[PDB]
Amino acid sequence: PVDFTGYWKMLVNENFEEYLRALDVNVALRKIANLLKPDLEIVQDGDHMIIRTLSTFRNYIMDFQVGKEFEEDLTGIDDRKCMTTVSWDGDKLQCVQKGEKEGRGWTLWIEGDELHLEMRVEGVVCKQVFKKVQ
Ligand SMILES: CC1=C(/C=C/C(C)=C/C=C/C(C)=C\CO)C(C)(C)CCC1
Ligand code: NA
Repeated sequence: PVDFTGYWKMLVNENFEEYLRALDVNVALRKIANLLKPDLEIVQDGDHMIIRTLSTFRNYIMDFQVGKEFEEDLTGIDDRKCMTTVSWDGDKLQCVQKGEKEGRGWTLWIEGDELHLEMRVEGVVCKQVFKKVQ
């Protein structure tokens, strides 16, 4: 497939407020969150991945095996638990987060030297794009 390993800096963040609102994140947390420009630090070995969303407020750590369902604790975000599976879809990663909210998930992929992340919940789409510092 592809190796996502890298320290990726955020260039684009569209519709993040609407995504967090769909997760019932409170006004307070949303206001601060929208100002953050979280980086993604990814380390990967084959089907094992650690994806760290890094900000000056809180970090969120995902540590999983592609293809293998796990209990995802979304502490710090909406503090929900999901039954989550990240799967290969050709060269993209597709994440389905089963739980309270319908259609909750995300898609991660590389186009050239850009890392694209699309986050989804209840028909709301947030678009993020990242690049490494060369
Ligand atoms: C709201 C909120 C945050 C949301 C982080 C999210 C939503 C990360 C999603 C990552 C995905 C979907 C794939 C790679 O792990 C963080 C915790 C930065 C700071 C506290 C506020
Ligand atoms: Na908006």
